[PDB]
Amino acid sequence: SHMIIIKLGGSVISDSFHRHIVEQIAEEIAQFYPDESFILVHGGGSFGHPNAREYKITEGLVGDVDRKRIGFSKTHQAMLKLNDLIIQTFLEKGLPAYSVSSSSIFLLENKEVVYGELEILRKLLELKFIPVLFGDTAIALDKGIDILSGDQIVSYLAKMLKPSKVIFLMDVDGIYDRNPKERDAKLIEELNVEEIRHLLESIGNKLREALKIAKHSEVYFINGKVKENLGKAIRGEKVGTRLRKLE
Amino acid sequence: HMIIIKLGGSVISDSFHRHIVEQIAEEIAQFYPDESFILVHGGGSFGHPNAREYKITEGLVGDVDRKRIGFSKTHQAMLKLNDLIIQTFLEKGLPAYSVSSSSIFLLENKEVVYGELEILRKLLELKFIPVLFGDTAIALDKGIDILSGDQIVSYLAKMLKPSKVIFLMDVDGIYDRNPKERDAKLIEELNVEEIRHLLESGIGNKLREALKIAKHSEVYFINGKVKENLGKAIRGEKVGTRLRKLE
Ligand SMILES: Nc1ncnc2c1ncn2[C@@H]1O[C@H](COP(=O)(O)OP(=O)(O)OP(=O)(O)O)[C@@H](O)[C@H]1O
Ligand SMILES: Nc1ncnc2c1ncn2[C@@H]1O[C@H](COP(=O)(O)OP(=O)(O)O)[C@@H](O)[C@H]1O
Ligand SMILES: C/C=C(\C)COP(=O)(O)O
Ligand SMILES: C/C=C(\C)COP(=O)(O)O
Repeated sequence: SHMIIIKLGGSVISDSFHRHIVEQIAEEIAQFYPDESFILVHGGGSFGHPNAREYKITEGLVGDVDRKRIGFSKTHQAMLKLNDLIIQTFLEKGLPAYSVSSSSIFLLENKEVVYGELEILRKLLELKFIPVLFGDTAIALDKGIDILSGDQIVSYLAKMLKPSKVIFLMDVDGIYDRNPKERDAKLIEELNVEEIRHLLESIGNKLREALKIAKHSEVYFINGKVKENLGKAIRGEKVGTRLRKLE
Repeated sequence: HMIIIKLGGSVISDSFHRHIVEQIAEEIAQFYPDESFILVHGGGSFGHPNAREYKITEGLVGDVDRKRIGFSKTHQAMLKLNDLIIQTFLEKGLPAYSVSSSSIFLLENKEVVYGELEILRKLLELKFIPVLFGDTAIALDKGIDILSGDQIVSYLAKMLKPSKVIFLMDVDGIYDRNPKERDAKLIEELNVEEIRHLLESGIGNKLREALKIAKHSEVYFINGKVKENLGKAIRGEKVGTRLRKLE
């Protein structure tokens, strides 16, 4: 199954669009298209988080339900705008990135995907297309509405489609000790389960979802600012933090 | 209890006629939330100039890479038009939500042979107004194709079985011949025999799809550029062309 999932962070695409960044990921992906299939998932940044926390989407369909539904739709549109920005950046570089609305195929419960539709994603990957999903608002079976993050989408896609690897693009070089902003913090080039539990005792949700994904595919945590990193993660070279498939 | 409203391409656009969209929004607001509504708006002056250029109807033939690029660009333009329509609906207080047609529907022979409607069902249950659009689509036979709103509403009528399906067109309804031709008379009560005659001698596609929708729901053909025409069509009053449910 020649397929790799790539999670674009929210801080590597915005804070304002980072066009040169997305150009770099597109240039790096063009090295393997179309022999290797690729799925991308991008989060919020100056688009999704403002409207998501302004209308209290995570609160659910409680209180003023009409305003909550209106803000639900508004946040969906605001995320579609940034998705269009990314799609145009990918199309200018010759990559046939196709937008797939996350809220149109996924249903939520306990901030997790309990219902999904993936035949369209398979048909896109088969026809040498590159699907682009996003952390979105979503319908939740428990609290009416919720915020479906990109990590949960990646987890569901890893459990179902079973990619060869999942590569997270973060602002730091990878999984560090304590906090990367500290003066002393060594990069974990080889991350395992016990280390993940150690850091979880004290990100956080990302490491939980990574522990879940490692059951199906390898996981990479690489710095998205460096262009050559992604390729090194696709070819399997030593870069950033690597969590091998569980045995 | 559910009403499927199809918005014609020559109605909403051809360029964007925002005033008539506000008019339609008020018309539906006169009934929300006593009834559930599914909107389907055509291509208009957004998806037509792209699909007619890139020849998406020809399929994945010739320059397949350029065809994929045009696929994605057409989807993005349709998303832009859908964003305009949904913002217009949101300003009127109605909670309209975007549903990408290419994310849940698969095509073969210009017809939906695979669909996903659970998210649509949950949206209708939570008092939302799902808005779909004539969109690019993955065709199982020719790779890529153009899924029109008529096929969308046909599949949705076969599946969800709404109470009635109202087509907003540039004309007052179905005429015994071309409305451009003089002495044109508007058919008040439409039946299968007149449809057979009009087909045996665009509009023909809409008649073909209405013949299939009539087995599940009552069809209306009214002028979209006239406000009250919608309400009279929802209240079952005499307006435009009326196609009773088959028996
Ligand atoms: N041990 C650690 N390893 C890695 N990052 C750490 C660690 N401790 C703290 N951090 C901080 O966690 C932050 C990671 O941000 P976060 O997990 O919220 O994701 P993001 O960039 O917002 O996007 P996304 O969730 O879409 O990937 C960084 O700013 C980093 O400094
Ligand atoms: N017998 C007829 N009755 C009414 N309109 C007709 C007839 N024959 C042709 N037309 C015209 O043909 C056009 C077909 O447009 P159509 O494909 O329905 O647009 P859309 O795809 O946006 O719904 C209509 O604008 C209509 O004016
Ligand atoms: C609108 C969705 C948001 C802000 C969450 O997505 P994430 O950044 O967790 O991928
Ligand atoms: C790009 C979508 C198209 C061309 C379909 O438009 P409709 O027939 O629904 O008006």
